[PDB]
Amino acid sequence: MRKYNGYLIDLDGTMYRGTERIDAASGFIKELNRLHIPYLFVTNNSTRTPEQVADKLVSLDIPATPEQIFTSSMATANYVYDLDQNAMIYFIGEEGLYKALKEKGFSFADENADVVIVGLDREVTYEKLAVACLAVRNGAKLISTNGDLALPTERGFMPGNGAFTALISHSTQVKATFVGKPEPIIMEQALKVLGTNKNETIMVGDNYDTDILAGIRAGLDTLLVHTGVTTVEKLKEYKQQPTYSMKSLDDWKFL
Amino acid sequence: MRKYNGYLIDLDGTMYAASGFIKELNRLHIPYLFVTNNSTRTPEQVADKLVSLDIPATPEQIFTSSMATANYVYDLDQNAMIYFIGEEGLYKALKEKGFSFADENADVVIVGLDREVTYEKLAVACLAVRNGAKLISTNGDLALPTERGFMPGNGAFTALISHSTQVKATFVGKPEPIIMEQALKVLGTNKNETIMVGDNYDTDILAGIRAGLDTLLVHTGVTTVEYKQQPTYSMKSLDDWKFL
Repeated sequence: MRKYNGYLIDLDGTMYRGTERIDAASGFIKELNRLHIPYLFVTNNSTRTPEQVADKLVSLDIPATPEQIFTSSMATANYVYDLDQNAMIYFIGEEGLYKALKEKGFSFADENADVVIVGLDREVTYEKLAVACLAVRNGAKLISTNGDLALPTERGFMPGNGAFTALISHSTQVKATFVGKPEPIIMEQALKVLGTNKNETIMVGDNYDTDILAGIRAGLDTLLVHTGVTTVEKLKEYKQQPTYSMKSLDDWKFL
Repeated sequence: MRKYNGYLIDLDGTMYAASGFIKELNRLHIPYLFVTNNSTRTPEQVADKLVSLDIPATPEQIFTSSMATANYVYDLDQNAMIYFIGEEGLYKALKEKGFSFADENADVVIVGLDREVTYEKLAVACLAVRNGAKLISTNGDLALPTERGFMPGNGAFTALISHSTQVKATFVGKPEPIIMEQALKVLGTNKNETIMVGDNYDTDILAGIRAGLDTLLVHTGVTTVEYKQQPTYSMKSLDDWKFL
């Protein structure tokens, strides 16, 4: 008789920035656990495995198993698998994306691939990018895990997944299908794993333009936390708003 | 009293009737200069390839996007510390022009084709641009026709950097007038008596149009018989040119 019986919890934005937010997240998640409400954590990150992320969350007293971590790379592998499990895959990416594809038992190919998946590869080369262009020109579907153009690091803003997709898309004149937030495909793929009904599931996060917009577009109700007067006013001027805006996870009642 | 007393000539699918046309330019004593968006080869290498095809060319008759880019950057700042992505042709053009090189702290980032480019080389470019470096690209060609098919060209890599940093590049090569204005100076003829000859509307013809030069499109390369402004002349073969 709860309105919401499944929760999709964003891992990105500024959700866990600082001790107060970490503690609020710990409390919130522990309560979902006590109430036996199913949840999944959702992220665009492609530099950490589900095991690594779960291990980090548990270290922060936030209950999570690797099976509760759902990445855009997993979403992309799963989305492609359900459309064609016999597609030959060429991908650009790192271990998280390779693991996600391994899990689906794909065959892999280079210039004659059926599907080209572009993820972040911090060891990409001209040849890796060329093979993607040649396979697209041979008719492969072009799929991108994420659309980020730059990535914040300790050195500064480094090239992101989206910048490599743009290279391939410009060179081949073929548009990519993007999976990760703020696109909705990652959220439908998360709902598959969570198992709850769209109208009984809520996405919780604290970034609108990248993260919560994905839930809105996917048809899910959304809770945007860490809001303030100016941000609530700003969203009122946009086409779409979160279902609920609050200051803190501590304010949420389990409706 | 010829209408055209100087010729700018493409190599990106126009020279490789070409031998006959060039020879006639020599027999008629008419000055010419080959203008190429190639950023990887030296003029000696390009001239040798022409000579091997029985097309009269000296290295001094080759004007590449690397040469033009080095000249352009020298005009911006003779003492610029340069980070570049590229191969032999671009490196040699920049070194001959007297530049020193740098990485993240560079004053100017130049993007030329590098068929062994890596993430790190791209990242250094983005970091320097975000530090305030001017972003310059040798040429905007998005693909590169090869035996394997259409490989990514320099414009595709420039787009990557421009998208990541949110900074628009200044492009030197065709269809930009920068390479053309320099070529016109190297050739030493008046713009009113100079014609640009090429195969690709989107590079050669538009470069001529934007530079204020008459143009001859010969349908031996990219653009077929089948745009908002026509070339001054269009023909199937250089054999049809009447040396106006």
